[PDB]
Formats: sequence, C-alpha cells, structure tokens
Amino acid sequence: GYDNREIVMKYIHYKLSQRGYEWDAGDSEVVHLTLRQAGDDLSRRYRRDFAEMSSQLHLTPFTARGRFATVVEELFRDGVNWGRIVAFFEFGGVMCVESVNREMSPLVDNIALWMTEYLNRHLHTWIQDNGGWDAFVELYG
Ligand SMILES: CC1(C)CCC(CN2CCN(c3ccc(C(=O)NS(=O)(=O)c4ccc(NCC5CCOCC5)c([N+](=O)[O-])c4)c(Oc4cnc5[nH]ccc5c4)c3)CC2)=C(c2ccc(Cl)cc2)C1
Repeated sequence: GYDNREIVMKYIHYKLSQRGYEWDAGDSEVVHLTLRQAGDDLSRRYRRDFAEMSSQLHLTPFTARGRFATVVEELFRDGVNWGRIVAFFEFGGVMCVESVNREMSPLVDNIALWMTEYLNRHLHTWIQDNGGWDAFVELYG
C-alpha cells in the first residue's frame, strides 16, 4: 500500500531540488505527482502567505520542533481537509528550505521524520477514513 515515508521523502526531495537545495538522504507514482502538483499550485495561490512564513520562522536547532508543532496545530485547528494536508506538506518544504538557509541542513532529516510520524499517527485515521490517497488522487489528480 501507500508508504508515508516514501511520500514525505519524494516530496521534500522534489521541493528542495526545485529550489537548488541538496538533501543527501533523499538524493504509487501518481500520488507523488498529484501531491507535488497540488503543492506547487497552493504555493502559487498563497505566495504572500508562504513568503511571510519563510521570513518569520527564525529556526534554531532547539526551537525547530516547537515552530513545527506551533504551525501545524494552527493549520488544523478548524479540522482536517485535503487542502490543509497539502499546506502541511508545503510548510514542511518551507521548514527544510529555511533550515538550509540558516546553515542547519541536519534539521531536514528531523523535519522529514516529524512529517512522517504526523502522517503515521496524527492524520492516519482521517486519511484512511476519507478514502486514502486514492481519493485524493481521484479528486485532484
Ligand atoms: C499559520 C497558518 C495556518 C496560517 C495560514 C497559512 C496559509 N494557508 C494555509 C491553508 N490554506 C488553504 C487550506 C485549504 C484550502 C482548500 O481549498 N482545501 S480543499 O477544499 O480541501 C482543496 C481545494 C483544492 C485543492 N486542489 C486544487 C487543484 C487545482 C488544480 O491543480 C491541482 C489542485 C485541494 N487539494 O488538496 O489539492 C484541496 C485552500 O485552498 C486551496 C486552493 N488551491 C489549492 N491547490 C492545491 C491545494 C489547494 C488548496 C487553502 C490557505 C493558505 C499558513 C501556511 C503558510 C505557509 C505554508 Cl508553506 C503553509 C501554510 C500557516
């Protein structure tokens, strides 16, 4: 079936490579393509929000997890839908890009871990019960 670690790895590798960043640890195909196209589209529609988020993160090694948790909680405070999940992936991408910009590339591995466990444990039942990634693909692919 669907592999959350693979979904996270391919998405973060795509987003980083797209902007010229490296990630050695990253360096069913329809789900990966649909997700990255949806995330690209979201980032174009809400470019101002993304640019403001990138500017405000101010990451350090000891604060990165708290910044991640703080934004994810606000993102889903009104409930989960597919668009907020795409935003969750795009935010992870922004977290990874800013980690490298602050000379903290090792954080990319941690962020990828946090995203994977969020899918595995926090979002898993919602995704499964609302049709899984196959429904996401039929809706937006
Ligand atoms: C602290 C913060 C919380 C503050 C706020 C923000 C920014 N906010 C986050 C929430 N946000 C949302 C949330 C839900 C929806 C939505 O409509 N939901 S929906 O009805 O389920 C759905 C509807 C369409 C598609 N797809 C279209 C297809 C078109 C053809 O091409 C393929 C895709 C999908 N879908 O999943 O694909 C799902 C949405 O509107 C859209 C509009 N266009 C979209 N395109 C792709 C997804 C999508 C969603 C936008 C707006 C921006 C913060 C923030 C900052 C930086 C980063 Cl980095 C991240 C977050 C932080």
